[PDB]
Amino acid sequence: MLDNPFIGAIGYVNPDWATNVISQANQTADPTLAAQMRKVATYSTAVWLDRIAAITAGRGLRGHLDEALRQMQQAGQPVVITLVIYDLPNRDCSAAASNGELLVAQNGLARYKAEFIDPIVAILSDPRYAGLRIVTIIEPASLPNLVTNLSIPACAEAQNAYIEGIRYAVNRLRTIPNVYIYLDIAHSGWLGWDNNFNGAVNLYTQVVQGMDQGFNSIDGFITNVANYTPLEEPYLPDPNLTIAGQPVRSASFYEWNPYFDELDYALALRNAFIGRGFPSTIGMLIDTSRNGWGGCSYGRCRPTGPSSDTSSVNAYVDGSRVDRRYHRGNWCNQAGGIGERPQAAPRSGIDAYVWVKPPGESDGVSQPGIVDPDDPNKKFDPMCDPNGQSRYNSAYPTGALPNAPHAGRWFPQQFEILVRNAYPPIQP
Ligand SMILES: OC[C@H]1O[C@@H](O[C@H]2[C@H](O)[C@@H](O)[C@H](O[C@H]3[C@H](O)[C@@H](O)[C@H](O[C@H]4[C@H](O)[C@@H](O)[C@H](O[C@H]5[C@H](O)[C@@H](O)[C@H](O[C@H]6[C@H](O)[C@@H](O)[C@H](O[C@H]7[C@H](O)[C@@H](O)[C@H](O)O[C@@H]7CO)O[C@@H]6CO)O[C@@H]5CO)O[C@@H]4CO)O[C@@H]3CO)O[C@@H]2CO)[C@H](O)[C@@H](O)[C@@H]1O
Ligand SMILES: [Mg+2]
Ligand SMILES: [Mg+2]
Repeated sequence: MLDNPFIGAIGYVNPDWATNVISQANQTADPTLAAQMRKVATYSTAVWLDRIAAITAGRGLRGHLDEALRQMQQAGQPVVITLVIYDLPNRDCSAAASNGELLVAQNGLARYKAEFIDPIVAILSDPRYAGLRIVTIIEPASLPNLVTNLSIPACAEAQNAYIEGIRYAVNRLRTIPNVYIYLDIAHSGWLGWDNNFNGAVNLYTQVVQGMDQGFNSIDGFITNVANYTPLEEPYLPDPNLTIAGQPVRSASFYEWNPYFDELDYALALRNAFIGRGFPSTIGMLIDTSRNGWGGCSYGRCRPTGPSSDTSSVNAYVDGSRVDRRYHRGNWCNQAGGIGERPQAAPRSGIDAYVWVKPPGESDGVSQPGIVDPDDPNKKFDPMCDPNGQSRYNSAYPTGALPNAPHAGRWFPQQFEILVRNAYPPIQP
């Protein structure tokens, strides 16, 4: 095992994702924007194993690991390909747009180990792929739900399936010696608050303390998967800066959460886990696929500096935050923009920026009454209603875009926004 699988290697370029990118660029009138989409098609996105069919459907997990070898020989350097292990029973328990095919009360935990994990680790140990670095991101939006959403019965039912299921997946993956294991730990707009933060460091510690190799079973964590939270709020650098006689962490957008951006958040988690037993070799990944926040949307443009308005912390922070979402929990089909491009070791503690959620794939269907044949449990969630209000705080619009298909399907109108709003902007 290396300490950074992303150093000294190039990123796998999933051709099935780029097919959707290029075939839309072929359909895009504007010549400048179409050139940008062709450039976006060259970057490294992750490969989501989101159902048991995904192991075999199309080129399959095999064909991706095979295609990765084609790109390793072709380039001379090694290739790091990013797989997302995403099919726990009772999946996405606190929402409805990504409910999985396995569920606990239908012998789901047993099906998870037997039909999904086992065949994956089988393919992953074929010695033909020992020359790749295989990063495996373990079940986004799983353990975080057990910290803030156990009052919800769907998660409460699934705690053991999550722990036993995540432990089983990581134990059987540590045997493959070129797979690097990253546990998802959500984002700062979820676990930033003090008791949410502290509750996650306590839950995650025992989850891995019970793994086969203990604190050595994982290589780090990943944050901001499939979300829009920025790398850095540059014009709100200090959450304790007193404006109008109040610290600006008290603004209604943050509600006393001290972690405004994912860089402050991820590094805080890394120091916390280190001081509780984890080796200093752990590193955090940050999904930067849709957190650039360039362009203009939601009635605002990207700030070029702190706002002249010192009247309130609310007027100050709202005018200084790169994140323009009406409410920080607005997680669905947001009109953001592509963020930092995938790059290795951008700063101490961060292993690499990655694109885990592929730009262009939807977060959820935007109207009720539609069934996806391939994901029969994905449903309409009010957070994606383009005319609705957030179900976490009713006072704010969801901000979700309309005409969105079920989560995972290609969203051509959000992709155009994500490209136009990219920061750093797409250079053709
Ligand atoms: O085959 C087709 C193709 O399939 C492809 O793959 C797809 C795959 O199929 C998809 O399913 C997959 O999807 C992802 C979506 O893209 C994500 O958007 C989505 O994840 C959501 C999840 O649904 C949602 O439940 C979750 O919610 C969080 C939210 O992020 C967070 O902001 C919020 O925070 C709360 C917090 O919890 C509270 O504690 C908090 O409290 C404070 C309070 O406000 C304050 O008043 C008080 O003072 O203090 C309190 C603190 O104590 O409030 C906050 C509210 O702001 O909490 C929510 C949970 O409750 O968010 C996630 C996203 O972050 O779901 C999935 C997984 O992420 O994507 C893949 C790829 O696209 C294949 O690729 C392709 O090949 C196929 O063709
Ligand atoms: Mg490391
Ligand atoms: Mg900061």
